[PDB]
Amino acid sequence: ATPHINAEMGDFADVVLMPGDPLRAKYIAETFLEDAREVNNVRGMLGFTGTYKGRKISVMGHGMGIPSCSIYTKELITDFGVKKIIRVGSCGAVLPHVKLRDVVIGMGACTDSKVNRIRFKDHDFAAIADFDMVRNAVDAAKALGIDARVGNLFSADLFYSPDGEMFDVMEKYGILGVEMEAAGIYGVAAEFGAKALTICTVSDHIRTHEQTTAAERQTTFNDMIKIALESVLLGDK
Amino acid sequence: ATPHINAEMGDFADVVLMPGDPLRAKYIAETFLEDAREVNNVRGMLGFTGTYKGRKISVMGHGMGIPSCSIYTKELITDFGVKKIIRVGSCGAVLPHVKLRDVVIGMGACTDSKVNRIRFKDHDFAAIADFDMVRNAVDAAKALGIDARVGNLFSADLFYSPDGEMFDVMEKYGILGVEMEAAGIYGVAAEFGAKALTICTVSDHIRTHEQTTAAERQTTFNDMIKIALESVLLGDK
Amino acid sequence: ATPHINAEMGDFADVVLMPGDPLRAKYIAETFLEDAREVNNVRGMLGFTGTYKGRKISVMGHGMGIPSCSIYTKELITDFGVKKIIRVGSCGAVLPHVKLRDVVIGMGACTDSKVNRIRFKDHDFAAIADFDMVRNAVDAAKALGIDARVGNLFSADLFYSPDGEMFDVMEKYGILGVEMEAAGIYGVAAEFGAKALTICTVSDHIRTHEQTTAAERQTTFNDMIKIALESVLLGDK
Amino acid sequence: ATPHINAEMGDFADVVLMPGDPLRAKYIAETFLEDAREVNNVRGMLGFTGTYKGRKISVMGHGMGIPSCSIYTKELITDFGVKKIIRVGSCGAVLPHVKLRDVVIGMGACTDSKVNRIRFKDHDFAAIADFDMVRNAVDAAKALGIDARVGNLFSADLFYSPDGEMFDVMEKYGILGVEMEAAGIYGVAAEFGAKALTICTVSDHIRTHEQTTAAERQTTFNDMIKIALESVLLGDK
Amino acid sequence: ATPHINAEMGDFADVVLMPGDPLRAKYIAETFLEDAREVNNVRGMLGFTGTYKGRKISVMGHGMGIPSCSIYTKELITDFGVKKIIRVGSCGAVLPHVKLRDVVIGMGACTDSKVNRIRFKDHDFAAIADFDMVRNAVDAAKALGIDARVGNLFSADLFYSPDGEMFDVMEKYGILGVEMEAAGIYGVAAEFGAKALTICTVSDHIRTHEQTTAAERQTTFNDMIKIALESVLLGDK
Amino acid sequence: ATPHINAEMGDFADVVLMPGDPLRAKYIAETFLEDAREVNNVRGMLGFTGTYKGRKISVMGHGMGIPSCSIYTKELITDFGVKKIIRVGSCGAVLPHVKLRDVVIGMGACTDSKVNRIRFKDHDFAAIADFDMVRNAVDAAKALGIDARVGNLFSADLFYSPDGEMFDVMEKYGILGVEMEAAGIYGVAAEFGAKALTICTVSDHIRTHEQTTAAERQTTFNDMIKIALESVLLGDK
Repeated sequence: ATPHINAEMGDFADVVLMPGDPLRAKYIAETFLEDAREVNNVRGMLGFTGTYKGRKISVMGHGMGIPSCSIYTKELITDFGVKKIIRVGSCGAVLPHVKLRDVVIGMGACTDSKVNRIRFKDHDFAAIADFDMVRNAVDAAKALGIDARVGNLFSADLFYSPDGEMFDVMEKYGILGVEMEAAGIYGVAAEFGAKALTICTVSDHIRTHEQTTAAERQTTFNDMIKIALESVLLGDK
Repeated sequence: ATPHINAEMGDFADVVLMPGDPLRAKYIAETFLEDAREVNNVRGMLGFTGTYKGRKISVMGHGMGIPSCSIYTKELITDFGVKKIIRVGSCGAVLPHVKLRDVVIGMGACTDSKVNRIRFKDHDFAAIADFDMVRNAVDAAKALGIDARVGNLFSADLFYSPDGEMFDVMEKYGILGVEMEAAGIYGVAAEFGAKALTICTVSDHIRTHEQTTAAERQTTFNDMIKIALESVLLGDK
Repeated sequence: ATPHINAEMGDFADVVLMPGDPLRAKYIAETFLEDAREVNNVRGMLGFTGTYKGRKISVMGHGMGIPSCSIYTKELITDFGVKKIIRVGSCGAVLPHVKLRDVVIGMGACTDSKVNRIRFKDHDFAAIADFDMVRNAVDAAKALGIDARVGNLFSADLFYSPDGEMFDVMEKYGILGVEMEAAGIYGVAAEFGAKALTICTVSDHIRTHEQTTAAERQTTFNDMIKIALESVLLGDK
Repeated sequence: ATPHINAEMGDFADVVLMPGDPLRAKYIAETFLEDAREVNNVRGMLGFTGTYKGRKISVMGHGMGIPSCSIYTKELITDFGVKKIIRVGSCGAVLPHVKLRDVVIGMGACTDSKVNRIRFKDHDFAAIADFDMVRNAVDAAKALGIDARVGNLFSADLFYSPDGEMFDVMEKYGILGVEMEAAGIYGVAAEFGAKALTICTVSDHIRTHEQTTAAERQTTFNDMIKIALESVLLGDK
Repeated sequence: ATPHINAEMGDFADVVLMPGDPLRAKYIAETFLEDAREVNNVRGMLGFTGTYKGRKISVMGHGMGIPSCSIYTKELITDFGVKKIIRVGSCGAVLPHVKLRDVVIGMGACTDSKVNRIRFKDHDFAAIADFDMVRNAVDAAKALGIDARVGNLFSADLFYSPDGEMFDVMEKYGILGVEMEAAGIYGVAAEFGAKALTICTVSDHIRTHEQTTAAERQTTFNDMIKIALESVLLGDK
Repeated sequence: ATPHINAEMGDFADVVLMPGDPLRAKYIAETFLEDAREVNNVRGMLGFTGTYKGRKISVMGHGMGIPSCSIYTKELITDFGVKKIIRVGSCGAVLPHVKLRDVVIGMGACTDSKVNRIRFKDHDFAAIADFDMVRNAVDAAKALGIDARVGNLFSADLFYSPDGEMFDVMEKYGILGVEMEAAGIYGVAAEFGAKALTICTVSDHIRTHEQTTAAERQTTFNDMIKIALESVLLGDK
């Protein structure tokens, strides 16, 4: 048991899906996992473990922002023997072509956070996902007939940024989705010799103001979940 | 209502106490507040509104990390018109003369975060609480006969920092407690013309490696909570 | 004796008022103190020691800029046993509500200097004043029936700044007054274990170009001196 | 003709392989291409255009360091209609497992340069490559019976770095190869809306001091070239 | 006039020698200048104007630190028509082969201040002096039988730096002397279109804490002054 | 020998002229040096050694950009014991009163590179040339009836910079010419205890938008070269 997780070695599978919203974890467990059981409730950060098509899988919320997900991802990796973290979160789009509910896969994640520079002697650490995991998710998407762009995400610390001119910079460099965790998790994985990946469903458009409801983000982003779950299986061959 | 808070204007009092742990908020509502109604539960971040000694106050979690509490505190202000925000959390101690269970008041807050440098053209912004609230707290604590050191906290991004040397740096410059939210909440209060205060309870000592027993653990938070509430009544007079 | 102060331990009281102008210090010694004697004249930085209402007290110029005042405060603290340092000077205003002639107490000091990032491993150090001293001054002014604002100041390295766009930032985050020492003194205070406080007099508005007349800056400068000395008395009791 | 390339639109294929050494571009052009004709000789930066199994392809040196390849890539992209750029250079290894002559594909590119922070308002831009291009190499390799790790590269501004300690940090975060261009080329790629990729052959080992000769780096890094030319074919289908 | 200099156009010559210590300016005026009249005494910053071998010349202290001397230099160029500024002070030594009493001329000036970064959009501004003035002082020293070292000075914001390792750095890259103003002054010169030079005399060795006896103090100080005044003469030709 | 230079100690003179263009090195050798022989050819970076008026002298390309020339100059020093290095290149003007075909000499070089911040614990290192070397050049120029400007250059990483307002900052702070190497070569000379100098001919005026026709563009390169060489002859004395 860790300072933030009240579970024991074995309570989690070697692969863990993580949305920022614990209630979405609860959802993924109830509708996509089999015989799922709650293995954590500390700080209301629900974590579940069940099976998907026979394979043992875990899904746990990681909270919002880099600092939050960094705490959970490390504890899992170092104290629960977790090898693969798959973040199934929500993001905002700045590109005109990116439509609502679109699924983006971030092989790389930019950030305005300072965590990685602290790790990397104030240099540019290119926070990237495990390649095999990216290809797994693209392959899984192809089989499910679900469109999915691969590229850069943006992991911001400020959901309410005082710098609106930054959104124009992101769009110019092709940032697919703006979130708050990707780069944080990728840095953690690199630091502790684990493997990670982020898959996001566009929940809101930054330019047009199109938005999904808080309830919709919680229980209606199915494409994201099954792409992720199916990619887990592909990565077992 | 926002994507992170499912409530409407009037649902929150003009003063909000915020732990990082939502379950702590729930505890407070039941223990200290009277006639509490749950005003939010999105993402499991429980928020309640009741009355303390006839005074309308709200308690609600803000999650772990600057990015996390920045969202909630910002929205509570702009979207729910909240005047004062009193964070009630736990902190680590680096100073030998800083004992366990001690109550620290952060008139200022240091941080390795980059959020304020973003706001402030990459200069040194002094994340500071509202003096009046600081004074309101000091006095309320004195009325309850509870020692309360006032000084600098440290809001870290990485609860698991790669830089062990930094704790020594913190101690050198007299940091009272180490946490993950203060510098951010204050940064938001500054940006949106609100008032914020952070009170903490030394839950563990980094040097001695002490930790809080569940019994004397929730007996101390009671004092911190009481101080936070009583301080409000003072600033009301 | 130090390379910058020709005096020996005992020559200075344990509290020292510091104006930027040595000539000002001479004025303070001769009109607010009794039996005041000169204790330093090196480089022209006049230092004096006398009594105020029976209380041993020193006053000495600290020169212009963070680098300057840092040299003096450091020496005062390590070589002359000083415990409290009260800087008193003028400042500019950017906030519309902050009026000329107003007295501002910097409980926190922002800055575009790099001295503290040098101290604090390139992270954010909230350069704060001693709480007790801040409160002492607040009460002292209240006695003399003078309203006083408590908040952030800005310590600028360049009196003639090329970055005019920076003042809008200062305003956006409630910087009460602009001067050139506060953050430097607080940083030194923290580094060597002493207590400091800066009280300023809004002598002009940086935008409206409005200034206070000669008779005015002198009148409220005297008020500032009375607040400074009276506050030292509260701290004693 | 551009300020660095004495050629006209059409002289370059829509895809260009680029080594740092022009002589290796000459080698490539002479041993892997048909009907290869020199299309650029300016500054001795040789460029060629021929065919590989029907596919029209050009090869050209980009020079050493980010600033150099930044020029050539930018010019080729914005004045010659190049869509894909495949760097095929050398690199040093910090990981014990990564041995001399190993082939590494850089899906990401770390850097200690400042060019990307300049592009990205001083934030962390994850300098990544085009996924399809990455997958094209990985798949081409498997069919050529050539092992190839996919991960991060490190684009250094100083081949002779005064901070040897940094190598340890690179190794900690799994940096596969150490070179001088990738992060830069990716920045040019993203900025001007083009697709790029870097493949390197470990020419020297940083810890064991194993190394290749100039002649070997110039004419014996073949796996690299084969994997590249094949990937281009894969991406056309 | 200005808030820092009580004078009008014509009071100062177009060339202004500047020590940091006002008393040193008073000494210079008395022992080197004919018919000297005090032109400024604000904040004790004694400034004088007289002649030297027929040449009209002013002398005036600049105070300690970049922020301080930045005010006086700025005002001298824009408000008093000054065209050349020669700072003459003392520096510490970090190189073993650099001796006490030795004269150092800074063609360049390093620093740990941010003033120049603020000016040059956070890039590296090479704080240099006027070549001719550098040459003048060199030639002037030759005619006086003094060998003068020409190179980089370092301008520290903290006379009492907590970064002891930085000296090893300065020594590594050939810093001749260590003072607190040169960089600042050159920046102003470049900002307001004037010419400036710093001449120092190694007063002590930062390594061994060896200080030049009070004897050769003014002995070499006089030398430094002769060199400067005579250089001005070489310039007029 | 080195991976970049196929030569042995003695092959190079103790002074090396360096153009960016290897084709220029070949040109210089063939037209100014006698008994010239090719000493390098790795990566096409041509190098030659011969005699100018009996004096043994080398010339060799250094490629484009700081990271490029940094490799060659360092190796010339440590591996081939080179005492002096004179970069000869072209530059763009931002100052109106600086005309085309002018000879500018950087006694200092600014830069938006991060190399020197790395070397210099993230502070400002004044990238300066060797004074006597600068003087030799100035004097040799006067002998050729050429007037030469001594001042700051700007070494840029991005020949195609995303920042247009930067040229106005260069003009505001007096930059004479804009090139891409000086600051780098000056950092290396500082690090390894050698002497360097950059002499530049204005080939482009960014303001008036003129360019050099081949007819003029070479007669100006001959003058710059004639200067550098004669400069060496003076350097010997």
